[PDB]
Amino acid sequence: AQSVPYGISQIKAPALHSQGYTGSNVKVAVIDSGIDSSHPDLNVRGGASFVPSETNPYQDGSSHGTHVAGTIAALNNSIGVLGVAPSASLYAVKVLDSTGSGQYSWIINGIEWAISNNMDVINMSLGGPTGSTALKTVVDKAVSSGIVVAAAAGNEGSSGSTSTVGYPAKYPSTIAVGAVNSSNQRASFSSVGSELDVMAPGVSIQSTLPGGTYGAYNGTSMATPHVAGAAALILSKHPTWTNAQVRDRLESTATYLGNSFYYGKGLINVQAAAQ
Ligand SMILES: [Ca+2]
Ligand SMILES: [Ca+2]
Repeated sequence: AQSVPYGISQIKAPALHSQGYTGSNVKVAVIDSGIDSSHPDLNVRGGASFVPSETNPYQDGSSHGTHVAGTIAALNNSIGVLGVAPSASLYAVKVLDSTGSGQYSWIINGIEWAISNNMDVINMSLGGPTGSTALKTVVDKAVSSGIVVAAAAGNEGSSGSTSTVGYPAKYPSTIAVGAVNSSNQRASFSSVGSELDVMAPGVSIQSTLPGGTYGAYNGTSMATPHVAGAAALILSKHPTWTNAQVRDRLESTATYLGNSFYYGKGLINVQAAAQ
């Protein structure tokens, strides 16, 4: 039996599926710890590793690259879960090792690979309190080149009036994604700040795990792939739209949930975004 995780429904992805749009031909780079390319509920088209200690992008010792991949594009079939964009072309761009850690140089090499391989969408469920000019440059380059880049806002909660949004989410060029629960309340851990753009389900998100299993995780790192996946859905329905159009629709049609410091434009609604 296949389950549809609550988050997939919450963002209204099934509406697109019902229209015959599932992310076909859209190239999504999962810039993370790799993807277990053998998972029965995943199909991985290509990729590359930039982690010195881990040469194979199709093995995932962290679990998170595989989990993120499943939220984006877990296959529509009789098993497991269902991705926001179940027909999307997944690429495993390994820049984090099995500890979920990576150097900015590795991450940068991964973004460079995504650009030179003409990805349509980048998912970066990764963040730190700081970044670097070289990181900003390549991120901005990916976006100016035409790629939709979604990045996790961070799990640093609130701190009075100061931003707790991490990088690369902090860069204006990326879509910074915060986490709500199934009630549309911001999760207590969700980072806040003027850099916040949209929200997506990020509490107990069920997805694929290496080895052919499934499990749930909390975090903005799990909210982000809903937005990456939504971008792919939108592109499959509207192949001629630029990344700027895609982002504008996602933000402009979001469901208002509260003050933007905490919720950005609110919850993505891919049905409205792709209308
Ligand atoms: Ca499935
Ligand atoms: Ca941003």
